[PDB]
Amino acid sequence: EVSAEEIKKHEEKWNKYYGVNAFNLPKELFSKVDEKDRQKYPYNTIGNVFVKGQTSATGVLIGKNTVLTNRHIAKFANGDPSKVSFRPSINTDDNGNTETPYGEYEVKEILQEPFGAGVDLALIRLKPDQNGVSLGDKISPAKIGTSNDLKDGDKLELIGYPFDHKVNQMHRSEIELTTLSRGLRYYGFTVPGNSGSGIFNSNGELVGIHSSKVSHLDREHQINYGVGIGNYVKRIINEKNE
Repeated sequence: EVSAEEIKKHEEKWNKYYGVNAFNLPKELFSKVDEKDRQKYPYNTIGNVFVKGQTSATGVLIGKNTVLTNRHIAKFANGDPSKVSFRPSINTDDNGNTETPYGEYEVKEILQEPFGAGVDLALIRLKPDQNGVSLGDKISPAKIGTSNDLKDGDKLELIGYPFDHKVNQMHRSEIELTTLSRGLRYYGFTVPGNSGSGIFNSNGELVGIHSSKVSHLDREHQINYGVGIGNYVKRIINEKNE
């Protein structure tokens, strides 16, 4: 069991992200990635994983034709790659104008649970464009780091598409790691659409992928949970990346 002191601490810290309207969140904690930044690394590695009539989430380009996202997102496709589309750096303004600078990419294959059914990560293999140009030729894939040296209290950047907040508008959320004993857990503002968001360190390395919110400390508290790029995940990525 946890002390009331620890709970209050958690509540107060969690309150900084959800105690106020997402729109009234301090820029330091949550902000829209501007047009110019969206064209720079690591932001340009982030894309919208779109499962028609099912869900709209996030994915990270980690290979020439490979997108890393959550298994729970990939499951919505039911193994049908034709139901999934990847829209890198997509942006829909508040007036409905949608831009896809690198086009929309078709999915050739879905590796639903290559890291195990208990690891919330999936690999999406994309088709190149109509001219045989891979997305990874147009944009440099994310540099894959490691979650091995991450420490409680570390601050990182989570980049993705908070669909539930704003449709197709890339946002960055500063997250703060907490109890790492049980996987990647952190404070930060996220919404379901953030599933699959990339977690980057200052060196621009991808160290984790956001998954969802899970109970924390007790049954009535929450924390964000992500899948860190640990030893096994890194091994499988090196094995199946393309």
